[PDB]
Amino acid sequence: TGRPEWIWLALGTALMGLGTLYFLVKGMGVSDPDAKKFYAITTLVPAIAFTMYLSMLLGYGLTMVPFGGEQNPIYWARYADWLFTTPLLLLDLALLVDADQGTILALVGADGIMIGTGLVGALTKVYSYRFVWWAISTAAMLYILYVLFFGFTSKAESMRPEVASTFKVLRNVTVVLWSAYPVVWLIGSEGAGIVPLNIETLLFMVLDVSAKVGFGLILLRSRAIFGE
Amino acid sequence: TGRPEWIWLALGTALMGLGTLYFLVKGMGVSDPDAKKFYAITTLVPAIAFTMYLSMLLGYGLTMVPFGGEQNPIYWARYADWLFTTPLLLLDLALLVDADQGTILALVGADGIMIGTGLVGALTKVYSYRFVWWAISTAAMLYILYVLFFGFTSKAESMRPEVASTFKVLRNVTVVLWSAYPVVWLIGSEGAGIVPLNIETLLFMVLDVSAKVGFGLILLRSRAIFGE
Amino acid sequence: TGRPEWIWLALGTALMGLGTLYFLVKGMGVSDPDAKKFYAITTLVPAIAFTMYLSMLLGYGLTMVPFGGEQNPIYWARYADWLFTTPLLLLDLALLVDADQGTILALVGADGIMIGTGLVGALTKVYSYRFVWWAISTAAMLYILYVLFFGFTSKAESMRPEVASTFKVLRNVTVVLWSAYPVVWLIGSEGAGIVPLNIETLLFMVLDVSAKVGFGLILLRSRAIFGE
Ligand SMILES: *C/C=C(C)/C=C/C=C(C)/C=C/C1=C(C)CCCC1(C)C
Ligand SMILES: *C/C=C(C)/C=C/C=C(C)/C=C/C1=C(C)CCCC1(C)C
Ligand SMILES: *C/C=C(C)/C=C/C=C(C)/C=C/C1=C(C)CCCC1(C)C
Repeated sequence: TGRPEWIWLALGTALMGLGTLYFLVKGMGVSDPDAKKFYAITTLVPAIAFTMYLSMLLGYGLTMVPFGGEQNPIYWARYADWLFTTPLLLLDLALLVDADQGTILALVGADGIMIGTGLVGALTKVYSYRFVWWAISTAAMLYILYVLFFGFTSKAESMRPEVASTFKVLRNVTVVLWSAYPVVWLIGSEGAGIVPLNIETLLFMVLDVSAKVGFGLILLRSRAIFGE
Repeated sequence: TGRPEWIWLALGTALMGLGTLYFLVKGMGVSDPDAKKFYAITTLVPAIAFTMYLSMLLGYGLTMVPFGGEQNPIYWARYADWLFTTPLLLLDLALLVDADQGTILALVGADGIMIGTGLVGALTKVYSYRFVWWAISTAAMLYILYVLFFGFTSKAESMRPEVASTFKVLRNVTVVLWSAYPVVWLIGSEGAGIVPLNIETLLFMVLDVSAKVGFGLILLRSRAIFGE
Repeated sequence: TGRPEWIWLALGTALMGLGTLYFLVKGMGVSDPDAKKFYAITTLVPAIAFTMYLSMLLGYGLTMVPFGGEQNPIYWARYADWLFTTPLLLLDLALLVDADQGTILALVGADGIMIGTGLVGALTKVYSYRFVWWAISTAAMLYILYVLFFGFTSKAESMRPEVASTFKVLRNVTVVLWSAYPVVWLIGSEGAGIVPLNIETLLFMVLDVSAKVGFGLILLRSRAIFGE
């Protein structure tokens, strides 16, 4: 339940808060329109994560879900976080490669399904069913990764070489980090429970900070965010 | 409760899933920007419906609401579905006639009110009050239908004849199908309960598949989605 | 609990409904694209508020929250209202000064955090924690007010003098009214409880009608909404 993992929740809260402040201050020295958008998007991501990590730390974002004949602690606040932060991260990537509206909607929509079905799975009372939702959510994730490689990368090359290289790195970072989430879910408290909640929380914290703060540091330090 | 109607929920799940896959594959042979948008929007609709129909089939999207001195089974997942799919359908229509941002916001906003108030009515514990919400939701629906005829049709004519004819058909399809929803709600388990949940579920399934898959088939088979 | 304050909820419901109808009818005599947007945005605000005020009046938007060792009545419907109406009001201001996408996203995002954290605070079971959320929400509000003065006003001056003057008035109206909300929350039933729910409801009603209907009357009566 909500106790051993408190340290990872506290560290997550602190790291997201610090990241938000760093991006906020760093963005003060920016007036370029396009550069503005990237800062706005990128700073909102850890700001949201900060509030949800704090909600979990304080116990608000935690609930008990019956399944497997047991009362299992489930941090639902994560999904509220991801619901808004994952599409924002996708928007950063899309804006970078100047994706068309159609592809953006496809990505945001698939992302919404990924998080929504993940939440349904996390709160499902029938054990076996939890994995059905996991599969559907994973399929949505694969769709997103597909678009990022066969509907994005190809266009990034048709853009400025500075944009292409920054997109390629952020793209690779996204694919590696995002793909780890379903694995942690599958092995953790929400899934088969091979890994305890304490360790599951630690894993998500490392992933979240990297996917948000790490991702943001790479993007906001790049010249790709400016139109030159 | 959740049993007799299982067959309609299973059929709905299957039909939405098949529709989503068909649109997904069909869209692979498309590269045109504007055509892209229509495929993205139209494929997301049954994809979302698929997840919610499955949630109902598995029992997750079902809840018990006390009213009329009874414990009434209410499938709340429908509203989660409609909250996102109805405005997407409206966006398809709006994009088709190249509606201005102002009208799109008006439609999306009215739609949000329609579904939101429908949900409030569906979960209201005071019988007589349920119909007050039904009336407000219906008023919002009438607003939407009004705009589609006196704020859309008139412009579709000012566009390409291919767009005008496809819009006219989809418009007519929308008006006929959407108008049936409040009637089913009024006579079904959420309303006066003249029709049993089993039959109510069947009716919504026929309406949903037609309004989503049927609607999509007409749109995506049209040349109106391309700019020529 | 839900009784003495019924009159303020009924008055709020009536005033929001009347405002919505007035804006609806007034907007009929408009065809200008940009003018359209302002009417669509501005009419949706009181329309949404109307539904939520009615939900509170009927008892649906009310819930009991345990804290301070007591069962405290909390009208959660307010946050559902504000979640959608505050960013819409910000959009009116942003459209007026032709703000760039980056700033709009920053405002909408900060607003989402403001309302979200306010809701978390309103439903928190640990008394002292409620004020932590209040502080975070207030910080988000201050960010919004900052942008409206150092990221908006400066640009409004670079626009038509009619737009600048209307923005300045609406800006001032927004800053004064919005700043009162955290104070009412802090002194009312959601906070330290120095003011009874009855009076708290009255205060929010006066603020809401002014910030929505009053704000709208000023905007929609202005020539600033037209491009000339
Ligand atoms: C800041 C957070 C980030 C970048 C979060 C990313 C989350 C995902 C890619 C989550 C994916 C999931 C699945 C593919 C299946 C099971 C449910 C989820 C939600 C863990
Ligand atoms: C895929 C789903 C579609 C096109 C659904 C459409 C739903 C409506 C037009 C629903 C309308 C309702 C009312 C007018 C009043 C009562 C509540 C609703 C939600 C059944
Ligand atoms: C129609 C409603 C309007 C313009 C509402 C405005 C609401 C705010 C500025 C609310 C702010 C809050 C805080 C700064 C802290 C405590 C929580 C709130 C939600 C009362």
